[PDB]
Amino acid sequence: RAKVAMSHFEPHEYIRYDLLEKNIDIVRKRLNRPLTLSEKIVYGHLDDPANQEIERGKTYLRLRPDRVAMQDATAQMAMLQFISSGLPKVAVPSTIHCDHLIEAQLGGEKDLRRAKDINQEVYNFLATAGAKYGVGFWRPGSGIIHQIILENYAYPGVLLIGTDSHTPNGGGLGGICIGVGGADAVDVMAGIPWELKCPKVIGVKLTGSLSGWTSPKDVILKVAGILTVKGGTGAIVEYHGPGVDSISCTGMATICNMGAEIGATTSVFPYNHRMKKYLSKTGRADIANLADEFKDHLVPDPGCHYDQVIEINLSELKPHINGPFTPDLAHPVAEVGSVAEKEGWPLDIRVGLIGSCTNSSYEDMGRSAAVAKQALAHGLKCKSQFTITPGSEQIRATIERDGYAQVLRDVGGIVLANACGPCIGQWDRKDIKKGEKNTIVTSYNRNFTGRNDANPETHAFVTSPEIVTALAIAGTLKFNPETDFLTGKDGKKFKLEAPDADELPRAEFDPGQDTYQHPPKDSSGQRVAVSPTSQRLQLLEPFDKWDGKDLEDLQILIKVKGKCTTDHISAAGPWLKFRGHLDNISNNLLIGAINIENRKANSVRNAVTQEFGPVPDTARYYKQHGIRWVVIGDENYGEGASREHSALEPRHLGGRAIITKSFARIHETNLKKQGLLPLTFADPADYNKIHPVDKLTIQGLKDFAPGKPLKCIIKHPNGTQETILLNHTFNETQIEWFRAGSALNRMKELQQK
Ligand code: SF4
Ligand SMILES: [O]
Repeated sequence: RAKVAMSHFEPHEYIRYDLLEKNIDIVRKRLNRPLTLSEKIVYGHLDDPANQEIERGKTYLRLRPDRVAMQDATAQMAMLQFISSGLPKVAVPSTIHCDHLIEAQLGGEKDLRRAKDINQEVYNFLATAGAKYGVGFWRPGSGIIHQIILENYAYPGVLLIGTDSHTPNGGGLGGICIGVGGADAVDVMAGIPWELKCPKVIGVKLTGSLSGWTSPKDVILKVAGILTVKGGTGAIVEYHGPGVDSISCTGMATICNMGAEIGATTSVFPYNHRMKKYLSKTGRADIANLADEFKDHLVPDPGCHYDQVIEINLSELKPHINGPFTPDLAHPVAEVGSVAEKEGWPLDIRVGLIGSCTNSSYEDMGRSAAVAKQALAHGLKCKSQFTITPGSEQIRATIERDGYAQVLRDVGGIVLANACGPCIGQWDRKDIKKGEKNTIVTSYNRNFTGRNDANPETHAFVTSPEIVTALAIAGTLKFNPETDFLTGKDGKKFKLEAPDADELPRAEFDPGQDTYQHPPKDSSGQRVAVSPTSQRLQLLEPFDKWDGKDLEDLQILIKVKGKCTTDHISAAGPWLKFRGHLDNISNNLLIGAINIENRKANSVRNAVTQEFGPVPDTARYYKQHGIRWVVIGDENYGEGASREHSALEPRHLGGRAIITKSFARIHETNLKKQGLLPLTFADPADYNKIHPVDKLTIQGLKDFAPGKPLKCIIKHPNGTQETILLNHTFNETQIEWFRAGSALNRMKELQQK
């Protein structure tokens, strides 16, 4: 038995490939078929491999993740619910990463120093909560959670859960990394089996090879166009084929990462020599050697069946740019000029933003600087404003030394801190007035409405960072780097050649500024105090328990039309300063959702006063008057970010049930965790039989059972009524979260009482 540590920070915690193999063998003895790669790693992590019922797309798997990671905008509510379980330390290796509260304003350390003084209370809280419960802490400036995870923590066959959507990024290193809400991470840190609905598996076969301007990003921008934002729901995306071996480890992380934008449970690549070179370049040669020895369990079984198969010829794939308000509106960079002209999107690119998490590696920085260096050899600088986020302090230190940062700086770039920044709206913008219509190209992944700067006329197009650079040098959406014009002030030769770059540093990486903090061995006398008067941090008052009765005469707060992401339910940006305080953050509840009645964001009819106004105020009026309510939603309600606040905030403001045509995975788990009832129309046309005025009775809660539909009476103002049926995906574990008022109350009644 090998004793290879999980990371450089937990030398006493070994990789368990013998347990994985042990459990894969038990499960294929029961299933008697080839297993996909994701099936190998997921079923190899089952708590009961001998007795787990296993069926893709319908069974709930009780899993034992190897580690947990949180970022600081979702770590706050996850550790208040861990505090509340009153466990003295966490059960598996866990980390907090301080990357979401650093606002981009001046660049680099002006901004970082600013964020340390502005978010001192929260960073203190998380640092002393981590020292006490045994959670590793990555300080402000360390880097974006996924980038530190890929560098330090992801390895082949790991099962990692993270309180973030883009945790799937770690699949570029052959692990299964799945985003969850804080209350799931609390389960695994507390020692509870993590339950996951058995994924269906999409195979993406890659043939050929990536060439010239076409980069990793374009493979997932293509797949997202192909499959749409809803197409990966309840499935893990598995890349296979001849062309996989043409992709660097960090470009495999890029493809796995944006898979979140099709709603996939996660995405993964098979262990290969590009993962082995990346493990060795990051000081984890021993993990690559161990994985080689278990490679059979870290690739798919020959002949495994994918439920859906898509083919992408890498060699004929050419550059993409997606948007403007959904990540699945895919355009080749060549036709994006002509189609923006046609559709009424600005061709002027105000700001080009490279980096942030999907695309912030040393290869992304080398390819961006290779474009920028050419512009510079012709005495050119950017016509658009340009920002660069390094993915981690290691990448910042290594590209500084290898000179990429000075080239990016010299074409007019501002290197921002190693933090999300612009990506979740931690950006103090300035170049446009409020409501100005503008374009911005970014190498991020999401381009939801007003996500970046809190302005809706902002058309955000996502693409590769080398395309963001060249298009920032050009200033317009009608420049296609592959064919077109350059001048310089020398007057000469027009064309930007294909940005060649170094995959990894040819010397060793430079680590930089010292950013990690170990939990002390004996943490006796770590008080983690939360001020009772703090406006940033507040303890969670347990939600009420279910009174045993049905839900009669529910008022509709809002019937939502169309696309309703977690950014519509609970916006980020200025709202991240309250992510530790549920009553203050509940003031953004569904302010961005579109009301079907008037098609306005944030004005719904108050049913008592008949005055239209803000959705949070109306919810608070109903709660204070004892009027219970529901949201009626359309398709894939709760798409996007994993923030469990989307679920905590309707519960806190008096909500009882959300009834939709369908839900995104993670938000539906969170609504069940907080004691709400996520329900779906058995017939989605029934959405049209429910009008804003109608009162709803959900009946037969007293017989709430797995697989049994609930009925709903739609009581029309005029005395007619009609009964429809509502489906749910609750199992008995989850029904007992409902009955107890939340999964936290259910844990608390199990701890004696
Ligand atoms: S998507 Fe943006 S806010 Fe979410 S983790 Fe990545 S960089 Fe940070
Ligand atoms: O994210």
